[PDB]
Parts: sequence; C-alpha cells; structure tokens
Amino acid sequence: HLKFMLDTNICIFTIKNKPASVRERFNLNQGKMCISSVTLMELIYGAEKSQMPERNLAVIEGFVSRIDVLDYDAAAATHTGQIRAELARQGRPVGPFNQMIAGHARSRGLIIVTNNTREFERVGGLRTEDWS
Amino acid sequence: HLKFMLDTNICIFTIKNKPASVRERFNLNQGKMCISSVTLMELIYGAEKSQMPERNLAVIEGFVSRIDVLDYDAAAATHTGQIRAELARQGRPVGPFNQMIAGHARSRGLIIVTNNTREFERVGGLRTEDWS
Repeated sequence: HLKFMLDTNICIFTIKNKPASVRERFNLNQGKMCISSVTLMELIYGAEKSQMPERNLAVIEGFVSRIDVLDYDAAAATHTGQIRAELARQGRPVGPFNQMIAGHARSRGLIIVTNNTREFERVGGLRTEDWS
Repeated sequence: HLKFMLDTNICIFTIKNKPASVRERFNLNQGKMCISSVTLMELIYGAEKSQMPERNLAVIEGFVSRIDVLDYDAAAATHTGQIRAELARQGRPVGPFNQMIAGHARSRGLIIVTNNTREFERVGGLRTEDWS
C-alpha cells in the first residue's frame, strides 16, 4: 500500500545515486512509493530540454516503471485549489507545480518525500520527509 | 465523443453567461466538451479565495456536473513536458497551468477553447478556438 509520494528532486537524486542516501532509502521502501503525473511532467521536461533527449527519456521511462504514477484527478485538483487559496490568505509562496504535488499527496493521505522541506511545510495538513 | 477542452476563462464566461456568445456555443456543443482537472483546480482556487466561497463552490459544483472532467494522466504529462521544452527553446512564454492544459488537450487530440489565443497559439500542434 502506498505511503510516499516522491517529489521531482527526490526522483532525480535516486536516478543519479546522488546524494547516495536517497537511492538507499528508496530501496528500503519499494512497493510503497509513487509520483504524481505532475512530477512525471517535470521529469519529461528535464529530459526533452537536455542535450541527450532520447537517452534521458529512456532513463525516466525505466525509473517510473518501477513505481506507480498517479493521475492528477478531481480530488487532487480540489485539494490543490483549497491549498492555493489558504496560501494566498497567509501570504505564503509555493511554486505552481509544488502546489499541485502537495494537493495530490494530501488528497491521497501520502507523505511527500522532498528536499524542499520549508516550502512544502507552508502547506497545511501535509507530512513530509527528506531522504538526502 | 469529446471534441473540445475548455480553458478556465472560458468556463467562467460560460458560468457568468457573459460574454453570452460563450454560453451560446457551449449549449450547441453539449456532450462534446470537457475540462482538464487542471482547470478544475483553478476554478476551486477562485471560489475558495472569493468573498462568497460556499456559494461560488456550489456554482462550480453545478457547472462541473454538466461537463466531463478529465484526469491529467501520464500522456498529458508527457505532452506537457515536450511542450515546455519546445517553448523554452523558442523563448515563448506560457503560464504554468496553461502549459499543462495545452499538453492535456494535445494528448487527447482536443481543440483548446480559450480567450487567451496569444498564449496558446505559441504551442505547437495545437488547435484552438475562441468563443468570446
């Protein structure tokens, strides 16, 4: 059963084995991890904008096949909308894709795994961990 | 079968029945229209931050019951990443949520209905209409 939603940086760190501690923790939690399709979007952007698009796309494809990719659905969208309004009320900045990842995680009761701890902690009702 | 994906502005115009031309075309295309869950997120944000949230959330409720809401899936994410890379290459600005709506539409072979033709025409391989 899913416990963790990995943020984009955490996926990249796992793929790069750097910081090595992230891949180590990844292997301790197999079967319990997923990403938002929003993170898949960020990963594909990284690959297609790179100097080696085909190679890096295959890397992403291989990586995501080992975990679940969750569709960003009405529940995720609604939590995200609520979160954005609350952040606006408090005058707190969170980047657009991170807002969506946060709402997606919260909509599924998942822990967000991220190295951007302070930013995600601006969001209410959301648990985070860092594996770095 | 679906033909159009409405962007957030077009939904609001439909809801407000102003400009009335949008609602008119909307009713001519019943059963053929949808929104990305990304647009649902924007609508929920708008209602939650408003001065009458409960009332405006009910409006969204009602509106959303009359159309299809499509989950933003891996295919949508993949088109979006490609699009962002291409826009960046060309130095063309498109807002983050609009990038995602464009990718979702392109992944499904849908026409984007928008009053922001300037932004969406920057995306390659994308058909658009303006109903305003």
